Amino acid sequence: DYYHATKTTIFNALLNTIDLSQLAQLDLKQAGEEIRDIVAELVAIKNVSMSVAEQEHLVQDIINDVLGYGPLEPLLARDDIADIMVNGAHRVFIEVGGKVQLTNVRFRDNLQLMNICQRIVSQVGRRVDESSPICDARLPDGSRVNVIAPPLALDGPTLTIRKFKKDKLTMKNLVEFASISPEGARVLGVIGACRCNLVISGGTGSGKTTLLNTMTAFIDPTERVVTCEDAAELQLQQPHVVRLETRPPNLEGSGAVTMRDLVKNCLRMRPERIIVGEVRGPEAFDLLQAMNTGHDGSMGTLHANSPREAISRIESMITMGGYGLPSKTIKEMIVGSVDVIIQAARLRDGSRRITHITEVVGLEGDVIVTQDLFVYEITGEDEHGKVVGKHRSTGIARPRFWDRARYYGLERELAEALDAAEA
Amino acid sequence: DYYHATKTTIFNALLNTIDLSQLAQLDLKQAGEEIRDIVAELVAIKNVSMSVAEQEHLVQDIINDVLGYGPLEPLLARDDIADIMVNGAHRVFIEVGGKVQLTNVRFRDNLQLMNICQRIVSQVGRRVDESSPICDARLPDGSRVNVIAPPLALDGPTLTIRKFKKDKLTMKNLVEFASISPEGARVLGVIGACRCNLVISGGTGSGKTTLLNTMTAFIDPTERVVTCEDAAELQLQQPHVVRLETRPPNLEGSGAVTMRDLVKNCLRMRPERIIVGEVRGPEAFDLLQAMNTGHDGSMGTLHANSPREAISRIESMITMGGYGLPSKTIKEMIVGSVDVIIQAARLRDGSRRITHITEVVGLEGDVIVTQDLFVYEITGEDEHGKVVGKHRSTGIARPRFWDRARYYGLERELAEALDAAEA
Repeated sequence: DYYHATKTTIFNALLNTIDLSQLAQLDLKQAGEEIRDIVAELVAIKNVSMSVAEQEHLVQDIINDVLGYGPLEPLLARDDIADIMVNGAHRVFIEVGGKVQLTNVRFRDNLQLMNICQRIVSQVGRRVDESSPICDARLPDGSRVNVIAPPLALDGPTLTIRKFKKDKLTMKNLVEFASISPEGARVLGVIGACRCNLVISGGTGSGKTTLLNTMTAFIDPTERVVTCEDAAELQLQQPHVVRLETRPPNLEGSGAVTMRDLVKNCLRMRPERIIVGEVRGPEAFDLLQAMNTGHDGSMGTLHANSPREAISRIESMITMGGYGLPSKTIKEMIVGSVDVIIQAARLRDGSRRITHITEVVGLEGDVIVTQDLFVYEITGEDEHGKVVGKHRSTGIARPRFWDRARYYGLERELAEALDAAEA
Repeated sequence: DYYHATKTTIFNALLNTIDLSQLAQLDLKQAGEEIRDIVAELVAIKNVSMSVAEQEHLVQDIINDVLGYGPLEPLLARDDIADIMVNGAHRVFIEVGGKVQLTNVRFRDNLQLMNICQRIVSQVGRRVDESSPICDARLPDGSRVNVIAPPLALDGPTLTIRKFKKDKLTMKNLVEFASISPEGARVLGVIGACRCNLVISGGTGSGKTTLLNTMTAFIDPTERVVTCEDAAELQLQQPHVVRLETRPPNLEGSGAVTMRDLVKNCLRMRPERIIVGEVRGPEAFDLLQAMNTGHDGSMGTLHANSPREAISRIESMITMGGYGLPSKTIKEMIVGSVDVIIQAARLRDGSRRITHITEVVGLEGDVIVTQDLFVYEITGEDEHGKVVGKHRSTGIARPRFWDRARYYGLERELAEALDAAEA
């Protein structure tokens, strides 16, 4: 029980010796030396029941007070903590492998929590305050963070940090997990190896990136690939790969490298596939040009619920780009570029599936035409609590991209898969 | 093996003797002499397995390290190497006639390579660094260099050097290799020198620029041609050629000269032709002015599949400018300006052919009319699967541009070619 009182006393001693009002003096290393020295002196002269390990913990606590995260660190250090939920200054919950509970860890004042949030979002050039009270971000270490500000959240700031995890699913494993039936697996293998301009839509918490990695695992080795990401998540398994990443705006908000610029420059490096981590703004435009001007195989992910919404969102982005294009031109361009859309989503019971495998057919006036090959038609739910479905097939005798399949001589296997699935 | 260690020892000896800070001290010949002598002496001062030939080779390597481009030079010195792609420090890809191969070449570290890239891009006044990590410029010798710095990239410095090809086909190659029969070839040759406007439409990868270059090959030498392009690709032999190029906008967002401004200005240089590299923005309207106000002989290229689709695209472009023109005056303008719309396409099988040599006849009501002279019809397939067809002339007697061709005494040749086609 001596931890809290002894810590308060030691903090007061350090402040009397070197107080935070002395900012710009006793810098990183100077602090790491002087604070530790004063802590050791206080422990020696001032009797404290804390041990050498406890002395080091108190030293680190003072260091945190100086430039720290706050009391999150003793939590983050663990591994069983799979989620950290703040919900104001007076509460911190955690999930521990299936169970969830409250914790006897708290903040002092909403200033402390607010400052900690501002700092942790400043780690990746993000700032949350009374002007932009919402901030979502992904820290470099891999885990994701979200924060809401006082003006909206009536309980002061609210913050959530989700533990990082690794999937690295493979197409041979997806079939066992019942994500896609084997006929679908072969069809997708053909669609991936055949350099088809596709777009992997997905809904909230659907898990697109895993699917995108699983699909790009089909590319032929020699092809010079080029990605454009914001977090460095993927793991390509090909020899000839070039990676990239944007650089957010500096503290002054200047000299930023938006994904648009990365794409516009990747257009000039002689790439064969321009994979993209996600689509957020007018960069879609450039990517669509890459989909069209002889870079056949470009992938990409955007946040949409169903394909006939994904198309509308693409059009809305292009319009927002501020180019002045009439809508009909945008529809013509999309119909020309895109070739396949794989819409994956999470059903009610929490599973993950692939609900649609659609092909853009053409334009007829002001309506785009789609010919969904597959649809995960829901059939029911079992007594054990998990939904049941089946991968029905519309069984089109010859999909649009048949020509490509021919050019690579893989058409026969695709035909076999269709025949099996058509029945 | 021992070349690495011997080179390391000799390089340390050279730095001790002459430091890179001594640049311009012991000027180029002076360096090649003094450093060579120092290396020769250190060969005996410090024992090494290198013989006299080894001494000379290591002297050359030291010289290249002092000023040279390093292991790039053995490649860049060659001619049968098209593109060089450097990712990281332990990977360099070279393109050799339509294929990529991974080099056995290496480097020392990433900072080495980054300084080398800075040297390479210094030649055009540009600068690449952590503050402007994107560089794209045309080296004076003609090649095009694009470099992305490791602040954006991950594996290391990203470098792409694209060499200017010198192999651009003439009509002879196209005719001989199943692109156009001696009928269409001679018709196009008559169309070229006859100073007839035209708008070459093309499909994805249909190879528009090659056709455009071949057509321009026939232009009259004594005409003041004034190209315009987004990136140097055309190659003309006429004595009188002014070449212009757009300037891509910089990251800061200022100092950009688009194709529109360039054509606006080319209208005021007393030209006698205009050859636009590709017509994408609204610049089409200005180009049409050149087709109209006594600059007969303009050209262009645009993206489309069907000549009617090409004309629809041109109307869309003209409307994009927002000048407020109605929808009928645009059609009047396009009917009075254009005089040939050639369509070249890529066969489904994986080969290219020239398809349409359509013209523009007039405006009947509110729709444009065409009188397609030549065509290419898909008979079927061979035992191997390649598409086959025939180049056919519909048999028109006096084309619209015939009157114009009357001036240049080509009429007899055109009549003869069409007659031979009709036979």
